[PDB]
Amino acid sequence: IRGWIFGTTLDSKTQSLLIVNNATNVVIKVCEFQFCNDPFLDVY
Ligand SMILES: *[C@@H]1O[C@H](CO)[C@@H](O)[C@H](O)[C@H]1NC(C)=O
Repeated sequence: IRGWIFGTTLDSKTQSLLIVNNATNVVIKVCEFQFCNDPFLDVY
């Protein structure tokens, strides 16, 4: 459980917030994300 996605439509044309949680630091980012259908991070 490595972060969250907040928004209103979870799409473009309106903004949304993204909390991702790396091994050293959290990066909160509030941009017009074109969110995918099944969002996941991808580690080696
Ligand atoms: C997480 O992000 C920071 C900066 O955004 C970066 O310095 C760090 O290396 C990243 N973590 C990993 C495991 O790559």
